[PDB]
Amino acid sequence: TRKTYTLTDYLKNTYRLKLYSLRWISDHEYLYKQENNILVFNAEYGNSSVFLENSTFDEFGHSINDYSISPDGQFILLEYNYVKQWRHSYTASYDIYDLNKRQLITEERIPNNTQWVTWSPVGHKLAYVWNNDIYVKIEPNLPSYRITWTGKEDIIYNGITDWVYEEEVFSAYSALWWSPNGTFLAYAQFNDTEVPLIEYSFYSDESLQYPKTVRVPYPKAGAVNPTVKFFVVNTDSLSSVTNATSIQITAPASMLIGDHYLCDVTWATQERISLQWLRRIQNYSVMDICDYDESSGRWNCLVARQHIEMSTTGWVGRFRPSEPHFTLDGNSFYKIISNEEGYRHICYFQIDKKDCTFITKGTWEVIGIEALTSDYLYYISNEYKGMPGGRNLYKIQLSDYTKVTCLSCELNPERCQYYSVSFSKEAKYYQLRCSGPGLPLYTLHSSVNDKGLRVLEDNSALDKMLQNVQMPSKKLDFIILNETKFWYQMILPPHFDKSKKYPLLLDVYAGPCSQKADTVFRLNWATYLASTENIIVASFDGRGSGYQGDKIMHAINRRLGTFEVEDQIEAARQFSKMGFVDNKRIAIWGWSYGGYVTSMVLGSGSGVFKCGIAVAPVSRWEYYDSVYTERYMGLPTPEDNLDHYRNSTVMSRAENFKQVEYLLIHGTADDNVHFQQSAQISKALVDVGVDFQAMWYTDEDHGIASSTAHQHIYTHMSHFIKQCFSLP
Amino acid sequence: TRKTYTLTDYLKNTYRLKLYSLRWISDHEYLYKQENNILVFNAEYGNSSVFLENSTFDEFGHSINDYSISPDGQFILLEYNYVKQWRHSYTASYDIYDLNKRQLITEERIPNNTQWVTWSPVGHKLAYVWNNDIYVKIEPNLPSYRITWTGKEDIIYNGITDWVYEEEVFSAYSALWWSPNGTFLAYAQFNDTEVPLIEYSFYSDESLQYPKTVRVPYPKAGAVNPTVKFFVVNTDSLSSVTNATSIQITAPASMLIGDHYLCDVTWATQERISLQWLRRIQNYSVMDICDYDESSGRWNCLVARQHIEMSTTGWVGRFRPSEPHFTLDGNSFYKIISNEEGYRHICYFQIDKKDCTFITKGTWEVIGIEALTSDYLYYISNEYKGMPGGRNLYKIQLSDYTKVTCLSCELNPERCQYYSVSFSKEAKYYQLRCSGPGLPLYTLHSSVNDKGLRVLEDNSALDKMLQNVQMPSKKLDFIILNETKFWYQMILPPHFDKSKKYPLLLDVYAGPCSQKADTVFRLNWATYLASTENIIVASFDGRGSGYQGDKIMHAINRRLGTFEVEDQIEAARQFSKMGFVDNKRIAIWGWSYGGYVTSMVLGSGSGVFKCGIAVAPVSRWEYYDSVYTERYMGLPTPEDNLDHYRNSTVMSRAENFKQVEYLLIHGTADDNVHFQQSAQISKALVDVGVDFQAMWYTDEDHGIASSTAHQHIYTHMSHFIKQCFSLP
Ligand SMILES: CN(C)C(=O)[C@@H]([C@H]1CC[C@H](c2cccc3ncnn32)CC1)[C@H](N)C(=O)N1CC[C@H](F)C1
Ligand SMILES: CN(C)C(=O)[C@@H]([C@H]1CC[C@H](c2cccc3ncnn32)CC1)[C@H](N)C(=O)N1CC[C@H](F)C1
Ligand SMILES: *[C@@H]1O[C@H](CO)[C@@H](O[C@@H]2O[C@H](CO)[C@@H](O)[C@H](O)[C@H]2NC(C)=O)[C@H](O)[C@H]1NC(C)=O
Ligand SMILES: *[C@@H]1O[C@H](CO)[C@@H](O[C@@H]2O[C@H](CO)[C@@H](O)[C@H](O)[C@H]2NC(C)=O)[C@H](O)[C@H]1NC(C)=O
Ligand SMILES: *[C@@H]1O[C@H](CO)[C@@H](O[C@@H]2O[C@H](CO)[C@@H](O)[C@H](O)[C@H]2NC(C)=O)[C@H](O)[C@H]1NC(C)=O
Ligand SMILES: *[C@@H]1O[C@H](CO)[C@@H](O[C@@H]2O[C@H](CO)[C@@H](O)[C@H](O)[C@H]2NC(C)=O)[C@H](O)[C@H]1NC(C)=O
Ligand SMILES: *[C@@H]1O[C@H](CO)[C@@H](O[C@@H]2O[C@H](CO)[C@@H](O)[C@H](O)[C@H]2NC(C)=O)[C@H](O)[C@H]1NC(C)=O
Ligand SMILES: *[C@@H]1O[C@H](CO)[C@@H](O[C@H]2O[C@H](CO)[C@@H](O)[C@H](O)[C@H]2NC(C)=O)[C@H](O)[C@H]1NC(C)=O
Ligand SMILES: *[C@@H]1O[C@H](CO)[C@@H](O[C@H]2O[C@H](CO)[C@@H](O)[C@H](O)[C@H]2NC(C)=O)[C@H](O)[C@H]1NC(C)=O
Ligand SMILES: *[C@H]1O[C@H](CO)[C@@H](O[C@@H]2O[C@H](CO)[C@@H](O)[C@H](O)[C@H]2NC(C)=O)[C@H](O)[C@H]1NC(C)=O
Ligand SMILES: *[C@H]1O[C@H](CO)[C@@H](O[C@@H]2O[C@H](CO)[C@@H](O)[C@H](O)[C@H]2NC(C)=O)[C@H](O)[C@H]1NC(C)=O
Ligand SMILES: *[C@@H]1O[C@H](CO)[C@@H](O)[C@H](O)[C@H]1NC(C)=O
Ligand SMILES: *[C@@H]1O[C@H](CO)[C@@H](O)[C@H](O)[C@H]1NC(C)=O
Ligand SMILES: *[C@@H]1O[C@H](CO)[C@@H](O)[C@H](O)[C@H]1NC(C)=O
Ligand SMILES: *[C@@H]1O[C@H](CO)[C@@H](O)[C@H](O)[C@H]1NC(C)=O
Ligand SMILES: *[C@@H]1O[C@H](CO)[C@@H](O)[C@H](O)[C@H]1NC(C)=O
Ligand SMILES: *[C@@H]1O[C@H](CO)[C@@H](O)[C@H](O)[C@H]1NC(C)=O
Ligand code: NA
Repeated sequence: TRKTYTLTDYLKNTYRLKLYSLRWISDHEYLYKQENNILVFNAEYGNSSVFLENSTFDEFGHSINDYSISPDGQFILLEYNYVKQWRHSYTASYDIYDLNKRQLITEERIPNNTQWVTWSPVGHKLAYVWNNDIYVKIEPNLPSYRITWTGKEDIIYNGITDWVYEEEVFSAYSALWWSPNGTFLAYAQFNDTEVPLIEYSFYSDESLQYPKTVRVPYPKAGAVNPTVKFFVVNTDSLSSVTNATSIQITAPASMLIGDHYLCDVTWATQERISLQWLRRIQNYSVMDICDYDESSGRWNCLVARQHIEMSTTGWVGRFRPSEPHFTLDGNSFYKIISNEEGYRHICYFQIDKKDCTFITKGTWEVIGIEALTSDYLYYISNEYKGMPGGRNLYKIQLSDYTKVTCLSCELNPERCQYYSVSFSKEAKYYQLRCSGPGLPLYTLHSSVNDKGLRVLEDNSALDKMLQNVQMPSKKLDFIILNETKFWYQMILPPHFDKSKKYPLLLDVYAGPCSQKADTVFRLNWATYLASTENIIVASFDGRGSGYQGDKIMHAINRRLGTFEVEDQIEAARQFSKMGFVDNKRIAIWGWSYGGYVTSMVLGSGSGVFKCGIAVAPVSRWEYYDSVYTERYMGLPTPEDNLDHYRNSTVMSRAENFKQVEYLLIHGTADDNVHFQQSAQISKALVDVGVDFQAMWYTDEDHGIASSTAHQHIYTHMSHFIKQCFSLP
Repeated sequence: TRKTYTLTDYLKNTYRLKLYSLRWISDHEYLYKQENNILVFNAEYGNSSVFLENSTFDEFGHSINDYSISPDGQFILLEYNYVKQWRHSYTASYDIYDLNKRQLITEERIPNNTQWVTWSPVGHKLAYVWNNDIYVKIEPNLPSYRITWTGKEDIIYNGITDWVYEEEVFSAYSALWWSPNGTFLAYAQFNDTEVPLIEYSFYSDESLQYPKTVRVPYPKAGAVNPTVKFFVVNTDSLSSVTNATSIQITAPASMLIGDHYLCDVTWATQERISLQWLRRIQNYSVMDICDYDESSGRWNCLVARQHIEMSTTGWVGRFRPSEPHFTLDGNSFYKIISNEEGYRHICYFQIDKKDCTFITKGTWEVIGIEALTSDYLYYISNEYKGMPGGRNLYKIQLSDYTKVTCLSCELNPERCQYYSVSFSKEAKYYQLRCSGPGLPLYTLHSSVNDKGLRVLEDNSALDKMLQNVQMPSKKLDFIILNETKFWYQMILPPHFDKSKKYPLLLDVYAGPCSQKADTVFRLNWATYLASTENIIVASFDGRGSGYQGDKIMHAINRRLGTFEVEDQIEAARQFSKMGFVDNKRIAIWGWSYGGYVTSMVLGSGSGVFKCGIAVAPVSRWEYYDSVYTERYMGLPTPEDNLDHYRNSTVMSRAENFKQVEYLLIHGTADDNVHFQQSAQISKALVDVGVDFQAMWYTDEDHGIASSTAHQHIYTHMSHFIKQCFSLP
């Protein structure tokens, strides 16, 4: 009898998914790491050579965390002493290796504790942030030019984001943008002077006698936000003037009237930069397009080139206003915008005309624009077979919009329905990344004729191994409610028999624009639960979910904690009605927004669920950050949406928890969803006399991803579920 | 057939013990609160009169927390707006009611947020502390004199103790000492300027958007300690035009050489005061005896009247050097000190003589000196029947030490073997409080011929109720380990049948000088476990325990976490050999020091225990405070006792928890044994891959005593124990 996929298999990663991560260095070559040495491949023929022998730095004295070759291939940036900070930020030491003369640079070295470093887009200039100020090096071995002098720990951030801009606005730590050929360096400056601090203890190693108090400028809903300023400096003048002037580009008067955010920066040409602002009440965005005035050294943004977006049935964009993709001459651009029917499609704009032209349409959505050439625009969408959970690459002829070719749909329709892509520098070649429903498949293609060049990685090794395992199957389908279809997926135990009653675990997330029913292949906790414990693990995308139009996505606008919670309960009822579910054993679990929904469901009094597990849950929206929360909830004030803020807390449903088995889990150093959120849930339960299970994870954050903690939480949750389902 | 003592009975206090808390106001009368009314009783005949009507303050407008009548009976201090701080500290608002003119005082009232207040010992002067400074009021309606002006929150403490002196040294917030007739007011001043701060989050009500960070000057082992100065001020010569002058009494030179503490202050006469200082290495104490010099208005402490105490086998005193008990003329005093055999007995000192004479002796110990007259010294000891866990009142004839009379031993030997006493002002009368093995019994007696005047409270009402309940019994016995007897107690289930095998729960504390095997009657969690769940709850006093001599108590000197832990395993090992114990179901639990020992035991790899519960445990001695920790462990430096500090942590034994079920509980706002201690335990268990159960209690301190948390924890622990013992 074949063995099953066990918890240890999952926690020990015995069945490794292979991938093929390459880095395009030009329009025909990419770097690939093999046997620890860096190889360089010729896309056209597939041949290669050793770019950097794995022995080059065997005596460097440190373990290199990552590397980075300058655009002109003359230098390599070595990163070490990596110290993670938030989701994207981290600190590290850096050294530069001169590839030509094959030597390490020992003078004018990048400072220790550098917060961020980036090569210019061309050549080998370097811009970095250290002690919250920006510095530029024209040559790797020469002295740096100081660009800002205002940097101040936890107060003024130049070139880097503060906590909330990192996590919610830019999804990146850097706040600097080189112009195309590297002449100009644009950057933002954040001022968190009056932003309140979240404070929590960090215990560290046992040797630390007194716990440390971590203090981070973090604006909770309705609190004082950081303010921001934008500047551009001409780096080509640095070696000619003692102190190059950073020219500020101010936000439009429509933004200065109140609190606002800088939500996008995209260079259009060597002398044209576009930037976008968003009002704190995120239903109005303004994009400015600014040209360099070579006679005044200033930047001017013609109001005739200003573009505005306004919210209709909800907020603006999926998670932020959409980014612009400029044609080469910088005189027009494309943005994904929801059309009159509520579906997000590509709209083509002339920089000085306010009305754009939709070039795609249909009851489906464009996921992203991937590349743009003089003749074609390439994008990913879920048009194929009307499956919102599928993803394919398409190419549209710019001179004839009726000519749309799907590049990935038919390659291997049964094995591949979820694609991501990576084009070479000028889109001459592209690597396709198939992630499901079958095993991941990586292929390389020629753009000139859209012909497959060769398979890069097919996971044949893993496929061989999995043949000796009773793997679970995955079903993706929909149910119709109120004449609209909602998708769901089920991870089904091996040899699934529909005449039997299986216990069911509802795996939920359900945040705004979320998607938990898709065609991606995953090896995770649910795999073990289905394969070894014979538990059906399901997920449902109800109101509030994404990629299916505004009608569904905006249903929870200003109403978090309502429909997305109820649809999850209704989903469970619908699943039991399918007849292969044991009504006495229906559980529910989620992490993050999933923890919030799980708790709301467990405290709803529905009686449908026997037990549930919430990991790092939000419990009351006033505890979460301003940018994310206010986008969907507005402000927590009586003149706006306070009533719903107070009506959507987990705490107010404490008494109903007497009807279920609850397990609450949270990392104590969670900088994102503060441990505070679960501390208030537990106290509310204690106050009404409800018994429950709990687990805190010392010094773990929102990912509870350290090796030991990861294994410990899934082991702990496994016992809770098996116990709840009376499983040996 | 009748009901058992249930968990709800314990949690809802269904069965309550009646008390008789009286307040002696002279040598002939005492105050007693009845029907919310304050009555005055004549000890001789038992007749009384109403002293204060319960309705007198029906329109006071504030809920009165407590009251304090001035010594002369003329005034009553009304305490309200009570806000708890640490174990003894709290702030409150006060009002003074004139009992002669039956009127509330409205002029010059005590400020709000007063930290401590106290009447002079005679008459009606007042001394209080506010904003860390001392104030004196000669009359309740007159303006107060400012005594100190250096008071500074968390830095300078005048008249009140800082965290460590409150908890570990004086067991009181107050640091003011009135002379016998109220003329002088002595006080200590603490300086915490360089004491590190423990920091932890306080979440508060749900409405608080950002958690608050509590910061408390708290010296952990080896850290910088607060410094102290001592002053005496004449309150009969205060001026409303000039600032009060405080006379300092510097510590002796042998103390000023290094870090030290003030550990006792005791007035001997109207013009003689004694002080005792202890070196930071708590093995050397120096008592000074100072006289007021009318000529220079200074206080002189003759070196000839200096008394030194040194420790050979361990530290000095049980928890601190013993207090002196001066005769009427203040020329000699009595103090409990360990004799040459290591047994604590009463020693008679001459103020200008180095050697003291022991007046009691034997293989037992004097627990405390209770009253002194020219003819007799009254004290409590565990001499009767050689039972270290029993307590009786004795009097010894000062003119003939061979004449010792037990005053409580034979009153009711079956019901009463544990007494406490309260003497009237000049020891003319005494109230005996019997607390076990039977129901509490309170009686009044006259000293002249030791007549038993009357029964004040006999709990006959509770006795009648308990007759309808299947109550457990208590067996107190001993086992012999290496020629030494060690005592234990077992709470046995109703109808105990020695032919059956019962599961056993070892209830442990085991800290230095602890005693968990005694004759006290208690209604607690163990009562329910034995009565309703038929679980035997045992406690054992092994090496390190108190009241049995230094040989036993000092066995763990400089070695906490060794013998006291080993002896608990040995006792369980023995209990498990008895015919009535189920060796497959032996558990262990403890709180505080008890949590540390339980964790050390569960991590010992002994295999004797199936499961255990640790509530707010200490996990590594460097996390606990200096005064308590260094007393038993010395300093955590390589030259002193660092290796043992490092070998005695719970964390180093994590791997051994693989074969036991462990439940770890801790309040997040524990200012005493910081949540840090458990946070480090949980991390070590996660690091070795050991699963366990946990529960944190939001905003609860070391007592986890709020009504809801109390009920929640015992409910959660009860489910854990039953589950471990397979009890329905
Ligand atoms: C799902 N996920 C990772 C998130 O929602 C987090 C981010 C992710 C990037 C988004 C985001 C921001 C800007 C561009 C962009 N393009 C795609 N996403 N995206 C903005 C939301 C969120 N901050 C969070 O941690 N919680 C935690 C509890 C509450 F549920 C929200
Ligand atoms: C039992 N108990 C309440 C204590 O031991 C606490 C105090 C009580 C007064 C004592 C004390 C001090 C001065 C005189 C005196 N006379 C009698 N006791 N006593 C000194 C010890 C201790 N600070 C503590 O909380 N922990 C917590 C974990 C570690 F176990 C010690
Ligand atoms: C991949 O192989 C090709 C062809 O073999 C290599 O092309 C070289 O190109 C240079 C520049 O035009 C010529 O001077 C050489 O003669 C070519 N070499 C050969 C063998 O034909 C190319 O360098 C290889 N690329 C890698 C990364 O190995
Ligand atoms: C960051 O913002 C703060 C405002 O919150 C600025 O601080 C003010 O600066 C002015 C001018 O120096 C002072 O008069 C105010 O008293 C300051 N207010 C506060 C609250 O500090 C600060 O200058 C800004 N810093 C930068 C670099 O822009
Ligand atoms: C480079 O120019 C900037 C911009 O003026 C200088 O920054 C100013 O410095 C002065 C004095 O230190 C401050 O009063 C101003 O508020 C600063 N303005 C800004 C925008 O920071 C900076 O000091 C100059 N650096 C050098 C070396 O001269
Ligand atoms: C990058 O683009 C910049 C901006 O267009 C170029 O700089 C200009 O170059 C022209 C000469 O063709 C000068 O007359 C202008 O004064 C320059 N403008 C500025 C702001 O410096 C620059 O030459 C380009 N760099 C490269 C390597 O092509
Ligand atoms: C409390 O005791 C003090 C000190 O013995 C008494 O004050 C002394 O009284 C005598 C006699 O009147 C004077 O000669 C001294 O000068 C006083 N000494 C001081 C320091 O004041 C005081 O009278 C007593 N108070 C009561 C109520 O008995
Ligand atoms: C207890 O009883 C005595 C009477 O035996 C009370 O009376 C004594 O004190 C009274 C006021 O203090 C006087 O009015 C009596 O004359 C006096 N009698 C004697 C014989 O001394 C006494 O007050 C009572 N005490 C209480 C608290 O009620
Ligand atoms: C309280 O103690 C501090 C020291 O812990 C006293 O200040 C001293 O220490 C300072 C360093 O913190 C030195 O810089 C000072 O010179 C030294 N003396 C003074 C007067 O500050 C402080 O005075 C003490 N306060 C009181 C009221 O005694
Ligand atoms: C301490 O605070 C209390 C409450 O503020 C003060 O008591 C009175 O409070 C009322 C309102 O509740 C005010 O109108 C009065 O002015 C306050 N004083 C009096 C005498 O009524 C109290 O005054 C404060 N303590 C002191 C010493 O002033
Ligand atoms: C009081 O206890 C201390 C600490 O144990 C003793 O001081 C020294 O302790 C070290 C161990 O840390 C020993 O090696 C020394 O022999 C001790 N003496 C000295 C002078 O350092 C101290 O001796 C004890 N005092 C008494 C009277 O027993
Ligand atoms: C590169 O280093 C690896 C060690 O990670 C070694 O196994 C391999 O043989 C080296 N590459 C070559 C081509 O030898
Ligand atoms: C970084 O710090 C290390 C350790 O202090 C030091 O030896 C090294 O020279 C530093 N590097 C730079 C570039 O300053
Ligand atoms: C802008 O947002 C506010 C608050 O959400 C709303 O009242 C207003 O109607 C919105 N305007 C538009 C054009 O959507
Ligand atoms: C005082 O109040 C209590 C209840 O608070 C009441 O029962 C009692 O009768 C009152 N005292 C008197 C003397 O009536
Ligand atoms: C008393 O001392 C304080 C603080 O030193 C001072 O401010 C005040 O003026 C003094 N009053 C007199 C009468 O000296
Ligand atoms: C005596 O018993 C103790 C425990 O009570 C043990 O540690 C010791 O080794 C035994 N022998 C001696 C000589 O103390
Ligand atoms: Na009697």
